[PDB]
Amino acid sequence: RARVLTEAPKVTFKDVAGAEEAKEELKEIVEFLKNPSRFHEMGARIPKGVLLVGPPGVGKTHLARAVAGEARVPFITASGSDFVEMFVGVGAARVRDLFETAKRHAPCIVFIDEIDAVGRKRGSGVGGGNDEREQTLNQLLVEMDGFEKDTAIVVMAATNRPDILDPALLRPGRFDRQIAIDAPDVKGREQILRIHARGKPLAEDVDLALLAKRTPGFVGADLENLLNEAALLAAREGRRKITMKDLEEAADRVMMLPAKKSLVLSPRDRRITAYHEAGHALAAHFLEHADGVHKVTIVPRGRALGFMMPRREDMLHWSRKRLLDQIAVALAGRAAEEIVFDDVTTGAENDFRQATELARRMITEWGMHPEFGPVAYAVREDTYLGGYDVRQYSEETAKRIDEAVRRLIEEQYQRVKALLLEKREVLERVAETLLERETLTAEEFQRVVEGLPLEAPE
Amino acid sequence: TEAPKVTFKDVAGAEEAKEELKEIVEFLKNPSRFHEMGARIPKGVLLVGPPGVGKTHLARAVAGEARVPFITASGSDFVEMFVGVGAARVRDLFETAKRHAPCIVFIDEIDAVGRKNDEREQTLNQLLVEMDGFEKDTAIVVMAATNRPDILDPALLRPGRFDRQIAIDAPDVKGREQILRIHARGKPLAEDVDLALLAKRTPGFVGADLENLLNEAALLAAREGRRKITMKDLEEAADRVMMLPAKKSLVLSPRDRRITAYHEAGHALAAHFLEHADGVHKVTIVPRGRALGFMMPRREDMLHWSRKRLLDQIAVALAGRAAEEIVFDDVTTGAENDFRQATELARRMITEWGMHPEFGPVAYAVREDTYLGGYDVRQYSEETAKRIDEAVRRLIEEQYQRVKALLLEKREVLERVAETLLERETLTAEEFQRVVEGLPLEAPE
Amino acid sequence: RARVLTEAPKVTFKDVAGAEEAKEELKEIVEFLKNPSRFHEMGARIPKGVLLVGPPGVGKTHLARAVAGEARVPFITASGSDFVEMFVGVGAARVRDLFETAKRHAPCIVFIDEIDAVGRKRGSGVGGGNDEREQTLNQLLVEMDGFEKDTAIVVMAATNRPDILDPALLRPGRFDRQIAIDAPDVKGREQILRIHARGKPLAEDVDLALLAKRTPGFVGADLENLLNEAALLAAREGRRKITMKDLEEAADRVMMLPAKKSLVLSPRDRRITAYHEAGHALAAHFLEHADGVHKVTIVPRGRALGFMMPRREDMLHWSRKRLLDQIAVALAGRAAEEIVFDDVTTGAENDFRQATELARRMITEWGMHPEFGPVAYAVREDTYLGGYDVRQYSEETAKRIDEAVRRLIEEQYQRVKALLLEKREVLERVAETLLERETLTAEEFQRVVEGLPLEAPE
Amino acid sequence: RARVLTEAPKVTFKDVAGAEEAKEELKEIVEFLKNPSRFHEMGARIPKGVLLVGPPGVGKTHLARAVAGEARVPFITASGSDFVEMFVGVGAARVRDLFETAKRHAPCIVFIDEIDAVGRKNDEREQTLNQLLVEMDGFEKDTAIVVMAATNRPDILDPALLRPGRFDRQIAIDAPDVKGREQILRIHARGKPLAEDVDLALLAKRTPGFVGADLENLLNEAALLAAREGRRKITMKDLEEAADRVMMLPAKKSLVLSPRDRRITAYHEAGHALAAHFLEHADGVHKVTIVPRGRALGFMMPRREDMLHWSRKRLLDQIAVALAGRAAEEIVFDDVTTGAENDFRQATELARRMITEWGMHPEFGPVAYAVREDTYLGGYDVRQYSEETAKRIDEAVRRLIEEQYQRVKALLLEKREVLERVAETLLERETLTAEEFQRVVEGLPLEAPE
Ligand SMILES: Nc1ncnc2c1ncn2[C@@H]1O[C@H](COP(=O)(O)OP(=O)(O)O)[C@@H](O)[C@H]1O
Ligand SMILES: Nc1ncnc2c1ncn2[C@@H]1O[C@H](COP(=O)(O)OP(=O)(O)O)[C@@H](O)[C@H]1O
Ligand SMILES: Nc1ncnc2c1ncn2[C@@H]1O[C@H](COP(=O)(O)OP(=O)(O)O)[C@@H](O)[C@H]1O
Ligand SMILES: Nc1ncnc2c1ncn2[C@@H]1O[C@H](COP(=O)(O)OP(=O)(O)O)[C@@H](O)[C@H]1O
Repeated sequence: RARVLTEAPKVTFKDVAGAEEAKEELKEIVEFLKNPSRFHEMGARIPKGVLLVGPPGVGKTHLARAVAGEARVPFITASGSDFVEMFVGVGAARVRDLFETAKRHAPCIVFIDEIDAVGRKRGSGVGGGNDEREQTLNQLLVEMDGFEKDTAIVVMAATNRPDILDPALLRPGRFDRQIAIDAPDVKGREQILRIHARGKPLAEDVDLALLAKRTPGFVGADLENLLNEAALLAAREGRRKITMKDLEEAADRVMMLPAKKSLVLSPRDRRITAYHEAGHALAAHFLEHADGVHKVTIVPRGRALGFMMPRREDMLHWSRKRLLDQIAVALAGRAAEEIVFDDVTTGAENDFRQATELARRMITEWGMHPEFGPVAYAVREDTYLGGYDVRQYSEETAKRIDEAVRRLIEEQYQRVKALLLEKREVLERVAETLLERETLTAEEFQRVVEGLPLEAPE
Repeated sequence: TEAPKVTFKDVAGAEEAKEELKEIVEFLKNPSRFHEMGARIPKGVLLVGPPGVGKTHLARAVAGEARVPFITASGSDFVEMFVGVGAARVRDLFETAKRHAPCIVFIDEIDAVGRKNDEREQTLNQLLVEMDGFEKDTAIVVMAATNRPDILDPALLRPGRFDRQIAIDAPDVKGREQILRIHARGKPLAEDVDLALLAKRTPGFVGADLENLLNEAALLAAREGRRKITMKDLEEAADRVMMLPAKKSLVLSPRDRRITAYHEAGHALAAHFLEHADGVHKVTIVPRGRALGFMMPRREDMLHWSRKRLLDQIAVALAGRAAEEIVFDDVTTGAENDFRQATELARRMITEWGMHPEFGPVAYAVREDTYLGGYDVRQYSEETAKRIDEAVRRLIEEQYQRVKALLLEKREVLERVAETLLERETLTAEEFQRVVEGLPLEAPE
Repeated sequence: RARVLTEAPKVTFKDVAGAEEAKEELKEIVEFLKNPSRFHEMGARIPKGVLLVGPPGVGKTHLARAVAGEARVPFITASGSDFVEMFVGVGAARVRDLFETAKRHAPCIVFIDEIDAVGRKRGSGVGGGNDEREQTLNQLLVEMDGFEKDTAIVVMAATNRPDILDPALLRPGRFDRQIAIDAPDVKGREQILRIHARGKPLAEDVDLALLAKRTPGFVGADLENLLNEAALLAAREGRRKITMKDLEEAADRVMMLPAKKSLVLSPRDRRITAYHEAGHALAAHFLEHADGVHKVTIVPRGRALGFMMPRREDMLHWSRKRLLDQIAVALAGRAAEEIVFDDVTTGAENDFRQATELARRMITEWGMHPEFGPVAYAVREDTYLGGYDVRQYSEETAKRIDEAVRRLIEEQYQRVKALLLEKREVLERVAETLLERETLTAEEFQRVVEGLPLEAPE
Repeated sequence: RARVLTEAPKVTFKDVAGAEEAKEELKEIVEFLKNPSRFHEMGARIPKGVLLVGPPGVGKTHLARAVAGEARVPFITASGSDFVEMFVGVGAARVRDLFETAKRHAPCIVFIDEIDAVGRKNDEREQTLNQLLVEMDGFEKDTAIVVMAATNRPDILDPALLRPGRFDRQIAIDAPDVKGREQILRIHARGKPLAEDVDLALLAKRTPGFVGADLENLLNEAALLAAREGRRKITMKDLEEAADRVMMLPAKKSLVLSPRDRRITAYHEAGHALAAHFLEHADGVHKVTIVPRGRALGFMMPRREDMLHWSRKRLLDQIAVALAGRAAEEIVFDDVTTGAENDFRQATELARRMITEWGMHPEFGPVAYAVREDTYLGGYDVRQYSEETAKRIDEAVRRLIEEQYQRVKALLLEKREVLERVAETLLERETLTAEEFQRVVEGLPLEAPE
């Protein structure tokens, strides 16, 4: 059993705001539900599964539903959690019979939420994390490969950390689709703030616009529970209409609730994350011999891994030189704040990991000619049921690797300190602009860097 | 049932497999010349290669040089139906084939058939027992073809069942010519290229993904109003059916390729020298194909070699880096295997074989073997493991400096082999032999 | 489900060539299928299972079938591989229902091939090699112990490495039979070359004899695909009859196909193996104080373990002295080539392992009074479901054990160098003879050693 | 409902050779089988379910039968093999009916052979097992009934079948022996004549490991070796050949030892005997054997279920009582040693224990570097110290054991003349019995005994 939406769902792409970089890219999954009789017999093939990735409450389930109602298709939902909570066995059963439930509705959309809770295996938690994930997952993995021609289905997956998933789900036949959603956009914020002000009236003066800029960082489900709260301000005393001075307080109420010990995205938390994101920007960008790419924004959650992972599962000769600057742009994030900032450091880590991983690879798995040779002290596997890293050198050669990666990262970090330092004027320039406007497209960047404005025709 | 067109004169390149196939051809031609004349023939040939290489086209193409009922069954349909009925499609289809002796019985999407609750099993067990029902006084060659035999039911590979395959290596320039020139009959061409410089301006391109290019080239001309395709109509036939596969099928840069081409020469040369030297020969560059091949003899590697060779054999591996280290703009690039396979020798050679370092006759490791699995259990004190480790840097460094030398001291044959390779996207044994031996090769065969 | 041979199999002991050291020793298994009504009620018992051991395509399945048709019994076949390929569970099911399939045919022969794929457990591959082997095997192990009196069955097993099997299969009640097959014999080669020349004629002059000697090393399935290929030489052009000049080429075609990068048993590969096999021979054989046994041949695959394993699973007080020469005859193999040969070494290992295993035993498990005392640094178990070695000393005592077995084997190897060296004339003598005639019975040996001929009469 | 052996069932305890140990223990069933009226009212209780421990063909069934012959009673029989070969419920029925049968024949003995086929641990063996159980669980106070059984491997016998009230007693029957080989051949002497120099004296010896059954079989065949040649009189050269013919057929599946092999174990098992025997400042026990198969089982029973709270001092003799094993041989034997591992292993686990787990005050002292994983099914000890402390422990154990081993080398050497006497007598008579040993030690011959 699961959550069935029969008769006909509401919620469609008209009830979904912004999400362009997703909507149009999903329109082909939709038309398969509409007419699978013009896909099976033509010659092409359809995903059968699509994982969309993003923060908590970005529009994910929202778009998942939206695809069902648009394609006028039954909506099947089940949060991953429910499949592992049980003993060793019933994990497998619940999946098969969810898919003998979804099979009966041809077509339909199945939608597992936090599939996060079924994908991963390595050798870490030996005891009670092995056989319950070994089994349960390798059922969906087999039921999905059960979708041949004349069975129209779309298994949609939600997840807040995409990288923590077993490399077999993104592999052929199974979940072979990549759309993440950076939804808290400017114009998006408006549209979301508009769409969720249909019920309840407002005798306003701000036009929700001056609320968008006063809630720059903010997700839609964040947004909704902002307004819905704003109204209950009135219904708490019985007031006709709610002002925009009743709306600021509605953002000063949700600013201190996400957790248990109350926390926020303060004028110094943006101001940090900004210098930090300018660092990377201002790093990967050079002239004569430097190496990297470009497109700058604030608030992604996932995406900032791109400078390795979604590329090692896409094979090609990278380069010692390339990687080092890669490792440089890695530490840029830190560097930045080390410099500008209050000479204390914010725990903003992943970067270091990416750098460090990139650099034990440096030494061991690749042959990059340290003091360690072109010898192969490791063996990242990439198998059909298995396929993840383990490896043998020997305690000593381990210190040997350790010391080495300290040396490598330290020294490379110092690099990106200088270059940030040396370019210090531009940091303020970028970060400041960044703070102020959230997003710069890279040619826009190209300008702000060469001390020049570029205003929006707004 | 009637005469099925397309012979071996109408299938480009792929000569290797054509030669191996005359075995089915003569037998398909005169089975009476076999049964009584005490012999036996394959029965079940599978094809190994990507989608759109020569595959079905070739199994069909037997029947065209064989003159025979080329029966067909799409494997996808075998599983889409119902219980028993999917297995029925088989039981009936094979009764059908018996009456048409001699013949060929082709199965496409054999993947959909041969994997390892009920669906795929139904058709599988049926397909099996019917193959297990082919007699001496019975003539019948079953064909099939798939991209990934890695995921094919091993039972479907048993002797008596599918106990033979030929690989068809995908593109090649001389094979891209051939193939475009074969699809030249249809409509006119006045362009400077003669599909010569097209076959090149297209890099990795299977045959199918060329027919598709030419089919579209016409619809690029006639939609503009042209009974005559050009270059700027055929080149565009590429970049249009090149930026849609690119999202799921790989492409390489004029640096990427120019690497692999030096890189793979290093190797070739490496295994080639004179006096006090030990190796082999025949070279390629193929985007997807080179991922499968190193893995087959990464599992099923085995003869009882000699210490000396391992030491060339190790350096034939490291020549891969080497080359690039020499020729290339003093950078190196993620190309791991060569090391890994070179280290497992050494690591083996110390530890497991008796090769008389500082380690000598002892057995510091044993090999866990047989079919399904094969990886080696270790057994030494931590110290002896430092020992082994250092060891393996030594043995390999030494070797790598070796092949750096052998390349350097030939670094002019390198940037020739590489260069002709880079140019002609494959040397063939003797071809190489010639390129090495300071001699040009004109417009061949 | 499996491979059933109903109605009546063909292939019998008349269709099996040579294999004497097996045929007569199997004749008692056969007569049980013939008349189980004269075995259940008499007083004796029958194997219920027999594992025969040898190379790839030696006559194994060939003899397995041969036993069935001879005993006029249904033939059940299933290759081990099929039982592990599946998930955790269905491994067990497939065995039980194979044996509820074979139970229905009383009597009958079940024949698992490469049972190699169901027998072994230690603690090496922690992850995905444990519970699929724990279960699946301990089903056949239980179904076989299900064969009481009034259920006639013979579970025949094929395997190319016998030593890699769980010590429980060769244990009581289960597979309690030992016949390996060194089949590529001289007279055997003939008979096999004869038997497989029934179809297709030959206008010969060599009499297949001068082909036997021109294909000394060669197995029967090797042989068969030699002739079957020879004929298709003709059928490729349409030739009546095939010469023996069409037969040499038929061995020059199969000489370069066993693998992917083409390899052979060259005039120097025999010539190596020969000196190698003469080493062991010329080792274990002495006078005054030396220790060992005798019977010399070329091409066994398995057998050359005898100087320990099939004896530690048969309990008795061996001796420090005895073992050292045992360890000596061990390295004889290397030694040999070290000397005669091109002063390069062929990777022919097992010997070393045998030696090394014998000598960590030396130190640890037994009490042989090194610098390590009569202390017990090890505990080879021999249990009823488990039963395999592991043990505890401590890292240091470990380097301690290591250095020791280096000293021990090195020094013992040196010994066997000298003794070979010192007997150098005899090596050439034996090996040369060996090369030339494949097999010397040990009294024949006794002669060739004391510089005397002994030619063959028939 | 299987074999109902009614009437007076022949063969008493006068017709069962050797095995005196068990006969004595069995009079307990005999007197009760003889006069149960003398028990029920006279407030007592008796075993109920005796199982026999020994190989196939020792004295087993023969003895359970032999109770009925000295007990004078209905010796009912049921073959366990047949309990499982039948059908569903029907196999369990055979039990339910057979036990109703036994009740009417009070007093009696109810024997189960092939009890293995019954008591192991989907449906087959369970059927008969649960039935066999509840029927034993239905034997009352005013009810007299002694169930017999006998198997070779109690190791693989369902522990539920060993519960109190069910099968809560067993006697072992040790297989051959020389004085038991005499006894047995002399018992099978009545049949046909003998004029040979041996009087089954020097046969009982010329045959080494030979169960009783594998002797009757020798003598049965000896006659058919004579009369087939035409002889109403068997000889030595007709009885010796009764051996080597029914000796080279079992040899393919049953073990044998060499005039060196045995002469080892005999010194070897002296080494031990002496070892645990001294005077002043010394701590041990006594009673010796040599039996080919039997000595594999016995070291294992107290390798699992070892437990009293000993004293530090003894362990140290107790360790050297173990090492003396090597010792002896090291001394007497042609300066070679032989794979005879256990002694060390068991000597090391003490030491290893003694350091580490017990409090014995090395350099290691009252700390608990290790704990013992216990209870029934399992028992092996978890370790817990830094690598260093493990070198520590290792060295330690070389030290403690070396020292000891040098000890018992001494004790043996400085007695090395009692050795090659106890060994020698053992080697000769294949078992000393407590006092016998005591006497051999104490410079005194022993003539043609009892
Ligand atoms: N794009 C948006 N426009 C309107 N509502 C939104 C939007 N994004 C999120 N929501 C609100 O959030 C709720 C669910 O949030 P969602 O993003 O689907 O959770 P999650 O990201 O964990 O899957 C919806 O019911 C909807 O009201
Ligand atoms: N060797 C070739 N010469 C000419 N055309 C080819 C060749 N190989 C493939 N093709 C084209 O590709 C089409 C299908 O390719 P094929 O390999 O037979 O199918 P698939 O690989 O998908 O099983 C053929 O119809 C043919 O037009
Ligand atoms: N003794 C031989 N005589 C005749 N044919 C043989 C002989 N040995 C092997 N063969 C051939 O080999 C085939 C099977 O080889 P086999 O040895 O049974 O494989 P494996 O050793 O892996 O079990 C048979 O079909 C038979 O034709
Ligand atoms: N103590 C003995 N004295 C005389 N005969 C014996 C003795 N022990 C065993 N036997 C012979 O062995 C036969 C069966 O041996 P027994 O031990 O009772 O059966 P099992 O051991 O197989 O259960 C008896 O019939 C008897 O002839």
